[PDB]
Amino acid sequence: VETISTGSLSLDIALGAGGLPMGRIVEIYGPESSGKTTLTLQVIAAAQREGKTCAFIDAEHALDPIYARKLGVDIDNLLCSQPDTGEQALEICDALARSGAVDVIVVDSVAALTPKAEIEGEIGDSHMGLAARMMSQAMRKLAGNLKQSNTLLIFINQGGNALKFYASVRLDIRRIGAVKEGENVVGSETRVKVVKNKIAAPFKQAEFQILYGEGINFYGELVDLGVKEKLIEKAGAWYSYKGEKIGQGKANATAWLKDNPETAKEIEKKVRELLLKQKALAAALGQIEKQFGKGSIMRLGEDRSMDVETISTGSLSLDIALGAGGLPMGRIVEIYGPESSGKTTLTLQVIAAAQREGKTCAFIDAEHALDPIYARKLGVDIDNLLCSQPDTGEQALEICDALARSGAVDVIVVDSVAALTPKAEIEGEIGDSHMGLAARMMSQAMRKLAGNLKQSNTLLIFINQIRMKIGVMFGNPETTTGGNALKFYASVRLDIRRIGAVKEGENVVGSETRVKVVKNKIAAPFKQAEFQILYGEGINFYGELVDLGVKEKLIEKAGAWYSYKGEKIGQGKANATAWLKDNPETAKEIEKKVRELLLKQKALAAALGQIEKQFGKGSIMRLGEDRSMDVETISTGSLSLDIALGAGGLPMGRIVEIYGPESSGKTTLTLQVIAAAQREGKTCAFIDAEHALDPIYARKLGVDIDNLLCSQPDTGEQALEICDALARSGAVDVIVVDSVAALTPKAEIGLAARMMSQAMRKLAGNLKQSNTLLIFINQGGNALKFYASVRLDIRRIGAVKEGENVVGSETRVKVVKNKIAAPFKQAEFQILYGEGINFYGELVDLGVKEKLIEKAGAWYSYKGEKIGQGKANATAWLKDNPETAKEIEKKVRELLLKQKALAAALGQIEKQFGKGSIMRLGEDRSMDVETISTGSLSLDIALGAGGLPMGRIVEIYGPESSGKTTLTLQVIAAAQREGKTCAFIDAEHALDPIYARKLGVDIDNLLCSQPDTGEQALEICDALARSGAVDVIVVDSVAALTPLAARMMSQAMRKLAGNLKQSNTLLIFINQGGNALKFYASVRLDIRRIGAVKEGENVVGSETRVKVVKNKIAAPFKQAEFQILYGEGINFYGELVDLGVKEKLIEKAGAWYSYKGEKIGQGKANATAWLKDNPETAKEIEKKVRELLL
Ligand SMILES: Nc1ncnc2c1ncn2[C@@H]1O[C@@H](COP(=O)(O)OP(=O)(O)NP(=O)(O)O)[C@@H](O)[C@H]1O
Ligand SMILES: Nc1ncnc2c1ncn2[C@@H]1O[C@@H](COP(=O)(O)OP(=O)(O)NP(=O)(O)O)[C@@H](O)[C@H]1O
Ligand SMILES: Nc1ncnc2c1ncn2[C@@H]1O[C@@H](COP(=O)(O)OP(=O)(O)NP(=O)(O)O)[C@@H](O)[C@H]1O
Ligand SMILES: Nc1ncnc2c1ncn2[C@@H]1O[C@@H](COP(=O)(O)OP(=O)(O)NP(=O)(O)O)[C@@H](O)[C@H]1O
Ligand SMILES: [Mg+2]
Ligand SMILES: [Mg+2]
Ligand SMILES: [Mg+2]
Ligand SMILES: [Mg+2]
Repeated sequence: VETISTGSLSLDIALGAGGLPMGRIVEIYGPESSGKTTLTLQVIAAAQREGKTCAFIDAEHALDPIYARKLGVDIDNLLCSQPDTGEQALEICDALARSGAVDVIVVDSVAALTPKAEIEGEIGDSHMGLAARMMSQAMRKLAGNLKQSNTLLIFINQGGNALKFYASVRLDIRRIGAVKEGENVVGSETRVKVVKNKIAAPFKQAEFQILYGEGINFYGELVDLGVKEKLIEKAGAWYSYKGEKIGQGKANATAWLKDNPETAKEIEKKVRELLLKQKALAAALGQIEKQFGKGSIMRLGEDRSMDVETISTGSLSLDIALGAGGLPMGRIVEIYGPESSGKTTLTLQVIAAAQREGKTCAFIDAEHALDPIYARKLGVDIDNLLCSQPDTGEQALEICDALARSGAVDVIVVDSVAALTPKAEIEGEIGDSHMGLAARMMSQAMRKLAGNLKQSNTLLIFINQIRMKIGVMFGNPETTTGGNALKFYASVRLDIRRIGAVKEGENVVGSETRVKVVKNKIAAPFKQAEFQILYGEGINFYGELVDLGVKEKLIEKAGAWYSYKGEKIGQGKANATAWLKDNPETAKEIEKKVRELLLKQKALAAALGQIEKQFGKGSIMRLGEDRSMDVETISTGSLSLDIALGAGGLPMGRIVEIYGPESSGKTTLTLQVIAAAQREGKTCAFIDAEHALDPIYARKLGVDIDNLLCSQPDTGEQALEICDALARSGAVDVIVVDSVAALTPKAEIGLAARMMSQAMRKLAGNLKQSNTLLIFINQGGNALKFYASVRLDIRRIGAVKEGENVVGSETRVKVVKNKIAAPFKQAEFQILYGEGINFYGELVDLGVKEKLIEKAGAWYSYKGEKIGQGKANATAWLKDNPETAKEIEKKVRELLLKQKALAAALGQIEKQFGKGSIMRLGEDRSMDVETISTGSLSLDIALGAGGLPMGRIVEIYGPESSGKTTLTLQVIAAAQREGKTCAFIDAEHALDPIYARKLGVDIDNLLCSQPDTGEQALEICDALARSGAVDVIVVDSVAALTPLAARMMSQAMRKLAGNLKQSNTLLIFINQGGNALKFYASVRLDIRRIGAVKEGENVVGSETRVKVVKNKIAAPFKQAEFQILYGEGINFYGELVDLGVKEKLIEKAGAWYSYKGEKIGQGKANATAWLKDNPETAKEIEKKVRELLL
């Protein structure tokens, strides 16, 4: 029968037929990127140059028109099938088989022929085996509709045992080499095996080459074939054709048969024999059209764009490649693209053009992104934009359903696929927690949206991304790494990328983008559009505009010059661009010229409140709305934050996430609300996983530290669970959690962001019935993103200088999630070291924009009265008379806005978990434990307990040469001082025994180790924990215990935890590291050297501050200062003097120190070494302070 040339010579040869059998089914299978599609596009070429009109059944949405062109396909005369489903696909190809004169059909690809079933939800029992049965189905029916037409059908594969037997021929293409030009990639040595042949002989294989951007090289193989078949003679290097010399090497031998057409064709043949009407279409087309919905197959080179309604993308060159001149009103559009590609700009740009034509639009936001200010420069009327911030994946998808059945919502924008994270994930509900399974949630409420949008003319847009990734792999792009469904139910599909970026000299102010239209059931698919996107300006309207008035000779390219009807307009695209900018109409007409040359509040105001009734109160609104749901508010501290919050403070009994980088301000603000609350009565709780909190700073910020509740939990879980019952009290009005990331679970004591998901939903409710406001802090797990009622974005931007001195951080808070009022509004303000949020600073600014204070360029006036010059000097004038302040304070507010349950539920928590893991911070109440003296005095006072808790864990940390070691050795000393024997695990290979002696240890009774490995050390002290009364152990230092330098720890950390509470044995770790321990301590210390003690000229000291950071023994966050004398040790008398001062026993007369009216010392210095010389009257003060703080 009839045969079509493969494009390769030897493929034809191994086929036995000199081509691929017409009227049969032919399968080409093999690893991806092996030349599958090239070989394909090659037969479409060889047949295309013989009339034989061809069909391309496309589900890959791949195909490079350009690469095709150079392979040699009459693109303008090719039929492609952009099917709606795998079924429909496997029927359109059938329908063409029947229609006589449609010659060869190509399906791309078997794998992407995803069943109508999958496109929805559901299931089978030959399943994913559902395709192998959609195959088995309309296959017989095709098998015979081909021997009818001589119609050749070619299937491309990599899943369906039916196709196997109905194929008359099968090919095993694989990339097995590569071809070089000395120093380059350019080649791909390919190997094709004939597996199935009922046309001649099977099992024969044939080899050839593929060139990047040129295709199969049969001339290449021709030479080689002429070699073995006598016709061509090889004289070593110079190749021959019987006397007539042809070239040098294989490089020129091939390069010659290119210049000589006729002589080649001759040899071609001589080898072959030595081995081996137009309305049957056009009528039968409109047929498949009417039969399956209008436009779902076509020739590619067509001026036919149906006149369905068009909305401008913002880019001319996009509208152009769309075909229709805008996006299809009443359809689904997926714009996918690599993160930070430009997608959303283009997205906001459609919102732009539609809003400028009277229409009103929807924004379904699961990203919490959207820069209002940028949108406003972009062209979007933010005030009228309908914004939705859904509680969840499905819930989001269902809010569209009903914005479709409105009709006067014109365009819906969904941000974005990947971020529409479903219920099951939000709860943590396992089995397919396996996130990327609930893509079936897409397939679900998808089907229905199709209709609801079409009979509204509501245009909907989806945004996606793609996977290559866990984090970083090197596998390959699978179209749309959201869900399988959308891939078909989209009427049009966009691939925005980024390739260039552009410059204003050396600045980077641009981004060169490329949008590919890959799925197009409006017109010409696979058309593309390059243009520019400018930071803070938008799409380069004029940019592309020029480029078009090039090709449609309206603006004349005179090399580097740009002319408009004789008169010169710009040199270099640069100025041309920006010329049109200043003569708008001349452009907007040239616009129109290329567009000629290539192309009630009745129903709304009602269907709005319809969703608020059905889907939780206020789950959508115009962004410009004044309407705040009236629920009670706690002031953030920053007026401008309150304001942009919408409600005037944080929502009561709802969850709030404040996040940001480290050192942003997130805590200052956090502490500020705890303040503002405490000064209204309402009492607060602080759950601490961070052990951060500066008491002194809080005190100066305005926090009643004494009456604040602190909880230093052992496990994240436990932490949360504490909030649980702190919610069921109604007497904790504000809980603060520092911080999400640090709430590391028991399991870890990576994956368990699940813990966050857990007791989340239960805690959500308990707060509305308590007004218990809970605030989280992040830098976390997916659940919070949603259950939060308000999400805050603090970042630090600038700095504040007093003359020339860094005394402040200029901050910016952005309300990115707001289900209490208007979202996306922002507020900027000052934070000052040691004073906090700058009330007055923003107050001035407010009164300027609310016209109470008058800006005379640089001068600041308050009605007649001139109150300052330069923001600063004015700021600090309201600080000078709070009279006028408190008046303007309010006038701006006006222009923009028992102890039964407590004193009981407290101890309940102590009983439920651990005794003493919550308390008031200003508490005498210490507990009973054996306490070793730390060596200090004020330390053992700041501990509250008398010293370190026997048989718990204690971590001391801080910078190198801080005094870490010394401190410990001072403890070992004052254990030695009462029998308690000691071992000192000296991993560091530190310690100068000599020095040690000088500090006061019994050198000979401190039996100690110099371990080789981290482990040895661990299991050494492990065995000393069990070893009865060996009474305290110091590990110096966690440092040389990088061998999972915490997975190793978390091991024996569990073990030493319960071997100590047994032996009373106490363990002190030192650090500079390795998590777990952080929690497994009952006390933590922050040492730091901050001074130095001189004796005129000698560095003989180190002034030292130790903060009690973690204290599950008594009151935490207390601090103590003292002198450490090099080669003597801590200063008994040093800190003693000081204590006796603050306890009215020794009296400070400026520089003079007094005792019973008696002069004892001038300058702390001499005062000290006085008490050294009067032990009697010293020891006597010792006690009387010990009586007053122990
Ligand atoms: N735009 C292009 N520029 C240069 N070379 C290309 C281009 N497109 C394809 N190629 C070449 O062809 C590729 C082979 O695979 P191809 O012919 O596209 O079949 P395929 O395996 O079906 N592709 P896919 O199904 O997407 O994995 C590469 O090895 C390149 O050599
Ligand atoms: N404030 C801004 N100033 C300058 N350019 C901006 C600003 N905001 C956004 N852009 C532009 O928008 C970016 C393109 O990405 P965008 O349009 O946000 O799509 P996106 O990929 O959805 N972002 P994301 O979803 O966060 O990964 C940048 O390349 C900028 O061109
Ligand atoms: N002891 C202090 N002295 C001076 N300034 C301080 C002190 N403690 C905090 N600050 C200020 O607060 C910081 C801002 O970050 P902060 O309010 O601590 O939130 P944070 O990011 O949660 N801290 P962290 O959890 O350690 O990353 C700095 O910018 C300082 O302006
Ligand atoms: N041989 C010595 N004689 C006297 N004083 C010393 C001697 N060695 C160190 N010092 C001082 O006293 C030390 C106390 O610091 P130290 O207790 O070693 O802290 P550290 O953090 O454990 N050091 P490192 O282990 O290197 O991180 C430092 O302050 C030194 O300045
Ligand atoms: Mg392809
Ligand atoms: Mg966005
Ligand atoms: Mg803090
Ligand atoms: Mg040391």
